[PDB]
Amino acid sequence: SGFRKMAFPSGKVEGCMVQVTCGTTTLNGLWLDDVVYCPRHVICTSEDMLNPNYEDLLIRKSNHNFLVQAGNVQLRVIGHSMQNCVLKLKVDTANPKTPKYKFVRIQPGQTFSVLACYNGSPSGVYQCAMRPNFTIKGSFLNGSCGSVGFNIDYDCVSFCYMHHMELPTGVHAGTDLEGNFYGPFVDRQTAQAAGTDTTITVNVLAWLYAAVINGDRWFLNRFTTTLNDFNLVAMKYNYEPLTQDHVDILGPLSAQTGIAVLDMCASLKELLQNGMNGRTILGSALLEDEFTPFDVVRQCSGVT
Amino acid sequence: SGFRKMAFPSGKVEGCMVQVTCGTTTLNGLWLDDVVYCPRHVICTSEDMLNPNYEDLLIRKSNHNFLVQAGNVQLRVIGHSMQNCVLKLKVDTANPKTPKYKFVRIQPGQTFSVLACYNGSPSGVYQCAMRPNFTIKGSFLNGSCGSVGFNIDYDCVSFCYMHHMELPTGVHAGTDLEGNFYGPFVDRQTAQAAGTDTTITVNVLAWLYAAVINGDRWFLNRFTTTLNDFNLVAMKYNYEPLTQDHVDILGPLSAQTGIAVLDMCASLKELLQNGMNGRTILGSALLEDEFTPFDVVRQCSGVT
Ligand SMILES: Cc1ccncc1NC(=O)C[C@@]12CCC[C@@H]1C2
Ligand SMILES: Cc1ccncc1NC(=O)C[C@@]12CCC[C@@H]1C2
Repeated sequence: SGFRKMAFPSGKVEGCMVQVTCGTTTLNGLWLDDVVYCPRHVICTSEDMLNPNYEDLLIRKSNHNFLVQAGNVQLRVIGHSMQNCVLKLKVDTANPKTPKYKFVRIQPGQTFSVLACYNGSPSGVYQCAMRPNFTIKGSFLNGSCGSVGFNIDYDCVSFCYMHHMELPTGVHAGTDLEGNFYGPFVDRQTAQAAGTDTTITVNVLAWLYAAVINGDRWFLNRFTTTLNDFNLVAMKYNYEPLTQDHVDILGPLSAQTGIAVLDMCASLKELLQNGMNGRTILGSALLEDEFTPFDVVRQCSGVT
Repeated sequence: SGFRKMAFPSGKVEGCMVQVTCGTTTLNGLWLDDVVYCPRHVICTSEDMLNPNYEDLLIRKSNHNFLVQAGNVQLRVIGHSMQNCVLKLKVDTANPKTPKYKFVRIQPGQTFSVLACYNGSPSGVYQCAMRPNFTIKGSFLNGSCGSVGFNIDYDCVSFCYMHHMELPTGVHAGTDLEGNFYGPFVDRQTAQAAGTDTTITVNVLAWLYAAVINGDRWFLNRFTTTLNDFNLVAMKYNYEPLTQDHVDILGPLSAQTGIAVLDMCASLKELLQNGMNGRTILGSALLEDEFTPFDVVRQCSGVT
């Protein structure tokens, strides 16, 4: 028992972290096989940042200008290319620590662990969610660009995120491992509108099930609701509309606990309308939305 | 910017995790040099659990009865001994993945990362605090015993905790790496009183500084207080009494932000007396106490 915002063990990813320098800029790179991936803004200087001409800047760079260091050793760069907003530096040595891996594009509302790095060195690991508006509320300082987000299924690391930018609002933006930004963001030092965010309803429901499994039951009530009635409340409180697909994914939790998904929806409805009344659920005084139904099952059963 | 409940990267600890079996029981062990450490209750059966005679049970066990597996390989046990509530199994092979390490006894109120494991395999990593009453509110299921708590200073892992038990209340109890329980707990399946817990005041203050550094400022006010006046409020709200030693440790944060520690104490006093008024601080709707002043400085500066 007990429920925590658990991150995946970061070992397999730590062995992939390298430092990438180009001119004055140093950031993090991801070394997999004989390729190092990093944000393309490593080639910029402060004068470029407002609106960099990435193709033009990269043309002034040669393989020898990209300094790649895996802690103690220097990697020899034999090729460079820009794919979307990432640079792929072909090195002459395959990373001996390369785990089984996949590059995946996650959906908004899904969760992942971030291994925050500085100068190719890991400082910490935290679990977070891709917001419905494609931003992440992370912890990133200058130098952390290139730090990656990932999930682990047994021994295979699915890399889903690479950090690129902090918006003027202090929220974070990044790309998949093919360099495509999540959301409407561009890698420029400009004010950029992030979409209207919403709370990930399916995740809040999954977390309410985790609470029941672990003893916090005070919020359970004598009521039920419908998808339509619940979605009217979710609309008012800026929550993601719940669909039968979300009800379906909550099936194992509904089955384990015997609490019908719509009955849990009714508990959520009363919590949205009345608040917590100074009480807590799993150590939180708000409705947590960074645990997917998959995260709840995995943690509640001991999946390694 | 951004502030997260960050855990240390778990790589160095993952390479130390092994599986220990004795009879029907399987739990986790920590392999450092040529020694495997694990909770001594691995030698019990359900009939023993109410009040095991550990010395008597261990006498019925030989080196060959302790099955130690480091994932793929079986370790040869050449010695066994019980030190307090831990068993130390001498193996014929030193762990090639042994990092620089220390065994430390942490103080209540200090924080650390837990690498939750099952059958010698890591499932996740989370940051937590040793409560003033020596319990930890973790996430541990059956089989997680032997999972360890630790801190990392550059390349040296300081192991501070080994998980042993879940109290009837669902709170967790464990030992240092010499097998000494934190708190008054004994490794028996009995109801055991945990002391009256309190909120770690110095940590809440450190977290209020992290909030200011990262933009959340609404709670700052036109007031100041004294240690005596503040401690009267802390007494009423079951918070740890603040001392000049705590004020001293908050020095770097007071210096960085220009907010005198007693002025921050006055903001905390008003938050205790009035609540959050439906607002949040760093994504939380309560006063967070799992970040030490050291954690705040490390995270706010990018220490790897
Ligand atoms: C300073 C910082 C802190 C945390 N996370 C990211 C950053 N860096 C940036 O945002 C750099 C830029 C803006 C210009 C193009 C390139 C993305
Ligand atoms: C079942 C479980 C779940 C999570 N954390 C720990 C446990 N296990 C125990 O508490 C076992 C005992 C009680 C008897 C002696 C030995 C400590």
